[PDB]
Amino acid sequence: MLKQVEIFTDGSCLGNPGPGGYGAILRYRGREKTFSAGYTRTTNNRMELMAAIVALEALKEHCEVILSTDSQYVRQGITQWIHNWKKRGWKTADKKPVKNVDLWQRLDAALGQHQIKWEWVKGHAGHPENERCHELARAAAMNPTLEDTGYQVEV
Repeated sequence: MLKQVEIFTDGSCLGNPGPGGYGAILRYRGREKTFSAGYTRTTNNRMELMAAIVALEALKEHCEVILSTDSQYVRQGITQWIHNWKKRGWKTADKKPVKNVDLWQRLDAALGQHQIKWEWVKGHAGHPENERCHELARAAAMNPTLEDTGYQVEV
């Protein structure tokens, strides 16, 4: 409903696993809000997911969202993976929980509350806002404050 929320996201992690951070910009109404935070031990995939999640959760009103992100990971999950996962109860073929299910479920939840349009960005030139989320992410990764609880060498 809500006029037209514009969301930008990016995540960055210094090792696999390693320190990581996310950067998200929300242009909700004439305003702009910035979200950023760093984790001591996580992965790039997790930070790319977290980014979309934090931004979407900030919205308490059913909105018309335009989310811009360059993650192939988020792209594959939204365009191909998720409906097939739900159907299989979120398990791969060998009956194990899909990797990062904790995060995919959290994203799926927020996904249902809005009219989302996904803009798959190629890569930074011409996209200043994603360049900035990347700076924010890189920066948070340099000063991790939180722990990535759902992270697991296991699954």
